Amino acid sequence: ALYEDPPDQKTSPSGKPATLKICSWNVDGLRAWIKKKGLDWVKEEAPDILCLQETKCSENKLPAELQELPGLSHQYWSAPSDKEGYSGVGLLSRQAPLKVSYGIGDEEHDQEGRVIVAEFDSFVLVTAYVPNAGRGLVRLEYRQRWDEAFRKFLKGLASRKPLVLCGDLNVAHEEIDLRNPKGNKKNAGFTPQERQGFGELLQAVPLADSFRHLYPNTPYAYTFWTAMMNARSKNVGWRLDYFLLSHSLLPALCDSKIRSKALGSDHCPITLYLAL
DNA sequence: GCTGATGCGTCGACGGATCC
DNA sequence: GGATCCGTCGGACGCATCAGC
Repeated sequence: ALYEDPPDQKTSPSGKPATLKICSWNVDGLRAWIKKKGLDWVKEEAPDILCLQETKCSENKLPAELQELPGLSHQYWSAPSDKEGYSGVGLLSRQAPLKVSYGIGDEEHDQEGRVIVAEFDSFVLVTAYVPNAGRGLVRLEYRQRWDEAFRKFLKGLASRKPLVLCGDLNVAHEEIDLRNPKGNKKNAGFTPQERQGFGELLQAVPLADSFRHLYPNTPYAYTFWTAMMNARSKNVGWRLDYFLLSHSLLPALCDSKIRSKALGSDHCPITLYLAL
């Protein structure tokens, strides 16, 4: 029922040590999260790259603390065009990315502030906040439109350069990736359609599920728990937040964590260790 | 202009039907 | 009544907007 994450494995299968520490994290409000001491946690995790989801902040109103980070000088933000207070991703890197695109190059799917590409010397990092399917599955057909457009996008981008996809992808792939699989076959985030899109993306590109690639049988491994019904303490959660790697990066994979003791948000941080 | 009130977006506990 | 399968619904958040001062 409860979960304890394994010790950090900082050496690749080949014995090579880790060189990249990417940490992604849905903050459920960037200003509330900072008020909840989120960055004191981040400073201790000391990532090379910090990716953020559901910032719900405009580049104007960013808190000041976001400056007091001397290890992640290069910070790239992203918000919905229409209206304040929704969605919105961030990406903070220690070193300057060669390039920084935004969105998946598709007018329909870029208005909401969900995707940030970031090209590096040996790979490209995409951090995402995939559109939720919504209560009542009222936004479910949008999400399918998006799934295929995002699959097609990333497939292309992994042609050109090894791909690291991370962030809240808002589906739980298998029954194992959530606490209550049956009572949610029709909930946003575990529909047949959401689950098959992900499965399709996993192999069409192709991408590997960093965590389940090293811990393919370990359940109760959760990145999100709801805040209505005591779920986090009881460990009733979903695995909504991923690291998907091109198979080329698989020999470089040291470990993939789920830092479940870190509060600040209804999600918890997930860290990737890649030896590049 | 300030301040709370109400809203929008983001599911597991409970109870009722059913076959045994 | 007890096991399973399914349907509804109160309820927590962080944000914005808006009515009432």
